[PDB]
Amino acid sequence: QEAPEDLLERLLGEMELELIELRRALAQTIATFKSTERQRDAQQLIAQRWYEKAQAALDRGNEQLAREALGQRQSYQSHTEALGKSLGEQRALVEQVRGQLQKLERKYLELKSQKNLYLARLKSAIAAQKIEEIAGNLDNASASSLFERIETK
Amino acid sequence: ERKYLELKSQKNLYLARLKSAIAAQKIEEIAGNLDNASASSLFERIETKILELEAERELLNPPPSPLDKKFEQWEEQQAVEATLAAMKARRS
Amino acid sequence: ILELEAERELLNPPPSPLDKKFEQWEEQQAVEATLAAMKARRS
Amino acid sequence: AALDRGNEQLAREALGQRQSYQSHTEALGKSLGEQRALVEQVRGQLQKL
Amino acid sequence: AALDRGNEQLAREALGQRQSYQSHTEALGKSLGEQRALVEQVRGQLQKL
Repeated sequence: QEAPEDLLERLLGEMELELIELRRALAQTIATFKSTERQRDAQQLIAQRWYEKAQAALDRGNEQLAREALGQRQSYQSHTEALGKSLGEQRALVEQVRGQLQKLERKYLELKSQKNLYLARLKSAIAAQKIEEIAGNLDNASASSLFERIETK
Repeated sequence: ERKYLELKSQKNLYLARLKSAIAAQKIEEIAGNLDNASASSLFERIETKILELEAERELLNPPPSPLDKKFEQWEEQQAVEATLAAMKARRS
Repeated sequence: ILELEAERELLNPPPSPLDKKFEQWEEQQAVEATLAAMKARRS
Repeated sequence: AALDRGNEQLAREALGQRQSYQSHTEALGKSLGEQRALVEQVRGQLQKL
Repeated sequence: AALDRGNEQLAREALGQRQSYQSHTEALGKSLGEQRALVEQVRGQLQKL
């Protein structure tokens, strides 16, 4: 393997490439939600416009005109009722995924936090043994033997 | 026409969950490594290497025994007190 | 346009209905409390 | 001079505008105080050097 | 200033938000203390060397 500390950088780098991928993907979900929201608003306005004439049709006793008008309205209502309900469910998906995203960000940053604090102990360890490696030589008849052999000389 | 447009409507809304799913597992794929002794093993193996190296120093430089810790600690108290015994008496 | 505006919404989270309530609440006392001093200082 | 003579609604609108300036005022003023510690200590760092 | 004047429900929501920051605060604060022992001992390791 590579120096897995380098992988810890690139592997977190992969998350950086994919964290934005989730970031862009989530935005696409929101775009559809609002776009679908408008279609509901437009339909009810037409239904309201039909109502605005049903707000004046049965007046003066033209009931049969109102019956035909309201009959047309139900089509828009049936479109309105069906379209409106689909919007509500999508909210749970966008809300939870943002919570999924928000939870991940702290985990990634918190995960990255321990990277530097923990990597230091590795650097300390290599020096700790290596500094004591040849340091241990000059005592206890290893290079103290060089201190002692020439004393014997 | 409504069926086609309505059918096309779910295309984008539904396709998003696929893109979310691939990231969801993949982001948690290597994320799950660094915990639970997968790449936390990289977090732990080198901790064991840290344990490996520190033990080397302990053997090569034997730790002061609880005796010599007692010997050194004992003499300190008299050393401070005896020195302070002179000070509490010299310039009382 | 919907695509780009959503990007701003995510990158700059909208003030929640809570902080809209918090900010709106403090404004009324802020105006009233300041005007409370004015309706009393130079009544 | 606005609420004088009983023009309260004018004062309410005026004071409402003021808070914007105050909010600018309150935020701006605090940032000044902290910068003093930096300039004071660095001069001490310089003077000591 | 929230529960003042009797707006308790506002305070409940506010304090509920605070606990999240507190939970972040409590967890973050403890991690700092342990790191002190490592830096202190290693300096002693360095100084002795």
